[PDB]
Amino acid sequence: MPQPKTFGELKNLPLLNTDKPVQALMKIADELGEIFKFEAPGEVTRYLSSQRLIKEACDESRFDKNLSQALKFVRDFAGDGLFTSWTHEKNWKKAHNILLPSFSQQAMKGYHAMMVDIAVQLVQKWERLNADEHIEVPEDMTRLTLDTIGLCGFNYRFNSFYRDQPHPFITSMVRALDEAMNKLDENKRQFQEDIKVMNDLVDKIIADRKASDDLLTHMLNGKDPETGEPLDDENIRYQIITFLIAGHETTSGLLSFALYFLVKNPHVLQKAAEEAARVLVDPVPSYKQVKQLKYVGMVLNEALRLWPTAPAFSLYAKEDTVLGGEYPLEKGDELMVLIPQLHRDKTIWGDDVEEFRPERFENPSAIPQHAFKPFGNGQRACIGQQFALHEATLVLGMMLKHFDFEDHTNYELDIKETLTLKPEGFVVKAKSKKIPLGGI
Ligand code: HEM
Repeated sequence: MPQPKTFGELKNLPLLNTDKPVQALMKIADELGEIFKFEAPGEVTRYLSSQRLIKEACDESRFDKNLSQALKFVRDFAGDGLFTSWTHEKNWKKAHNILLPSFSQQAMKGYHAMMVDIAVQLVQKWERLNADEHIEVPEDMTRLTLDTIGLCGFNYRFNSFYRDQPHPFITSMVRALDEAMNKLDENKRQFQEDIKVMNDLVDKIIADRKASDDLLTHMLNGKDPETGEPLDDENIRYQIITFLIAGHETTSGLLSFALYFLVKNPHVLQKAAEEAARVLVDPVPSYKQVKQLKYVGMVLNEALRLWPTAPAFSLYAKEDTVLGGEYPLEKGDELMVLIPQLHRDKTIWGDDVEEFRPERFENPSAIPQHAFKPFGNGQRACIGQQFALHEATLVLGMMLKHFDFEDHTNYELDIKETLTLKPEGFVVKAKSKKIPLGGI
């Protein structure tokens, strides 16, 4: 098995000593191929890049989700919520069983009005810009997703479009997330009561609810079919914090990368815009109209192919096994799935992997199993997938309906890395088509 440069007792660690470790890992994957070993003090893992090896890794009888160091740091505030819990923890299966149906495609009909509420606020903000102004894309997309998850999650309004200093909860959460990633002594005091700012607000809202079909309502009314137990108030709080953590920046990034790819590819933009104009015939889009935005959905999947915004997930071997008939693994050995490399597997996608061509997704069932995994794998895959895609499709569709866009700076893609991926600095100008935008 190949391995990049080691640095004594530092091992490969110094190689991640950069702002952009995943893109660095992609270059290593370019050099070393489909699998390479990567070591740090106390650690070892194997990065997989090919559909061939990744399909085996996705076999749930053989491998299960691993809590990476990043997830263990996030667990200090996300607790035993779905995202940061072991599959074998009682609370994982319990919250999973309870929440699954509330995250189905069917369930999206119930969140649609609230999603529309925030989407309309975004579009009006842009309708109301003067000629001398431009849009900060990922910044506005993050306002949108945070507010949407807050509203659909626990019927709470962060009112991010009424501020440029975020609601104190957002500031604390963002601070906490950033601290947890930087760990990979005043920081410690700040971390502790950012945690406290988060728990305080969420606990309060839960307590107030005690004395509407959103999520929180589902969680207060849910019983796990296996045990017959409901979730306790502490876990509910962790789940709420979890939806925000896992959902806000992944989804914001997707919207940002899609708009980036659209303005860099005017022919696709025009085709996407034509669909939006034909489909979204009402001042407020309906749930069914969003489902008819087929090409918009393809644009989104092709953005996730090139830059999956949660670009790596970790697995461990349940038992001794041999990977791909050539790499023996022991129980507990770790693997990392490098999603952006998987999505550039020429043997699956053809040689033009770097090109933005949404038409690749014209026939989704033509895509081999485990070739496309922006939402992770199996029972530990993203529970928010339908929610994320419905939000992004609704919002992108509305953007395309209501504005023409100008890449006025000729933006140079600069991909910032945290827990997630984002096109940092991406800005555009939006000229309104002056089309009625209505009462929800
Ligand atoms: C485009 C947007 C999104 C992407 C690309 C994404 C990606 C992912 C990935 C890759 C995982 C697996 C992590 C791992 O295996 O360690 C995951 C898990 C999860 N995500 Fe998403 N996510 C997105 C949006 C959302 C949203 C909007 C929500 C909630 C509203 C959400 C909630 C969760 C939860 C609760 C888990 C843990 C599920 C479990 O293990 O039971 N995500 N996500």
